[PDB]
Amino acid sequence: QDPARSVRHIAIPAHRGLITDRNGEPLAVSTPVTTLWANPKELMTAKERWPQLAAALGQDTKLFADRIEQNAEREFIYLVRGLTPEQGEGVIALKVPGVYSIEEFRRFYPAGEVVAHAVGFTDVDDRGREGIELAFDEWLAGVPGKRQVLKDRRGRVIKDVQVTKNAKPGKTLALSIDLRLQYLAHRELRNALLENGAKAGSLVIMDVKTGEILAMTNQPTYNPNNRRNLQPAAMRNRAMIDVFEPGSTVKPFSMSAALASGRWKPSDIVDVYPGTLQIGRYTIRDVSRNSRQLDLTGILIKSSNVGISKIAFDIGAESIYSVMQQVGLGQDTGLGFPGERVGNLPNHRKWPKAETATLAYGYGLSVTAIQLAHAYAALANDGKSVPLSMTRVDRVPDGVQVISPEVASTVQGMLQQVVEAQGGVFRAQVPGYHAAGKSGTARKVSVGTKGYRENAYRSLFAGFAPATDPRIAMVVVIDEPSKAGYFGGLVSAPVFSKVMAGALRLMNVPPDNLPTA
Ligand SMILES: CCN1CCN(C(=O)N[C@@H](C(=O)N[C@H](C=O)[C@@H]2N[C@@H](C(=O)O)C(C)(C)S2)c2ccccc2)C(=O)C1=O
Repeated sequence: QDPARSVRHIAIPAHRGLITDRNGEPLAVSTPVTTLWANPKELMTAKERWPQLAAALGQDTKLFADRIEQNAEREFIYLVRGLTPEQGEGVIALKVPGVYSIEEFRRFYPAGEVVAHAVGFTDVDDRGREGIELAFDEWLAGVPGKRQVLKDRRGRVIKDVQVTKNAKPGKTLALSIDLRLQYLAHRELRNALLENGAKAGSLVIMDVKTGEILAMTNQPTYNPNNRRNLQPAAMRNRAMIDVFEPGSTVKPFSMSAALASGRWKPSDIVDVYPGTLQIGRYTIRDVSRNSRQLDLTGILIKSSNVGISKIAFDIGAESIYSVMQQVGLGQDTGLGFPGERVGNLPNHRKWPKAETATLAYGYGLSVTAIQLAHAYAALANDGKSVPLSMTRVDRVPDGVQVISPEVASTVQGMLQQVVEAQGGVFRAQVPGYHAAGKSGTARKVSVGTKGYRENAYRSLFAGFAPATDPRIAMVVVIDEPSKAGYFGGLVSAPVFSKVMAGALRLMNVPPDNLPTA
């Protein structure tokens, strides 16, 4: 019986889709590689050639021979996967009986570490396993072909009969990322980390009008063309996977809920004296504690937790929750990246006072940098939230009006004062332009359950520009800066400034800090 001849089929590997940036610059490119395999049965008839073959494969001669001897019953084994076709011709030129070639693909990432987290990485079988390569793996993968052959009883192909199914190439994908901005962000976030002795950071830039992520960088990063180091922490796309309490950066949302309530206008006053406010066993405290009456703008400039808490008590937590929820804090982004973290927005039927206050000033909720950026985008886009995209958006979908345009425009103006006013976040200023935003500084949560860390902080800045017709929103998060100056306004705001200055000019956005006509 057995099988004198035997009809078998083999997979024809499909070319993986090119990934570009939004201008067509290549970011992931399928590279023809040569994979060498062998038929041990056929090898058994040319043992005299093995030691030269082992040498060519950088293998110990005995270990190589042991490997073939032990796999002698098999008909297929890899010798080496993915060599350059030039390396592959070297071994093919030995002309060893039983040694054969297949054309595979392997990705090359021309921008390397600069866009590694966003673009991602493929596994040994050319499948996506992080970032866009994973999120769009079915678009990018195409469909393998099917080639029909005849094989003898000891595994040797006797002829190519025909292609029963043609391989179908995967399709091109243009990201929303602009590599010019991505490089600028990458460089300035790296510099800031190093300058501050920080442990990690993220920086997201978004188009407020289109929902597009124009830049997304994290430190530490890695070189996805280096398939050896296997360093899982440097591979974390922190902007999408590492949640944090946003702190004072959510106060503009609390204020939006205050203005929409009917009960508050920007010139109304809150008494924040003496810088603390006792709520049962918890004490709300401000960092700076030499104020009494502050107007709502001043509450933001001084970043008074006490002031925002008194407003929260007056309007109720439900209104604040609703704004936060509607702008996307702790909510699914829709981006469909496996392993993206949603974080958490807490909810109550009856909010207690402490939960009410801490929510209003940014504790007891966990967000991602992408969420935070999208929320600022909505605010900047006169209160309209356009769906987030990591792919280039040619036709913009309808956004959802999540904050009224009048309230969002009032809040814009207040954030411009936060940047421009005396005692504000002057380091976030963008020469030539009107910029707007909000600093934060949060103690990190302690890892052994419990409470909060004494000496360890996260520094934040979130903002947009130009104030008079916003185009770009940005979030800068730096984890555990190490110098005496650790506040968001010191550490993160100058990154915002430098990156907004370049980004606006790369986008040919006209300077708006002009005379009055
Ligand atoms: C829920 C308990 N729990 C947890 C942690 N926690 C907290 O980490 N507090 C920080 C805070 O108050 N941050 C505010 C908004 O971020 C203000 N804005 C900063 C900014 O603008 O950079 C600021 C000007 C430095 S103070 C803080 C404290 C100390 C130093 C710096 C910042 C609380 O307060 C708090 O009760």
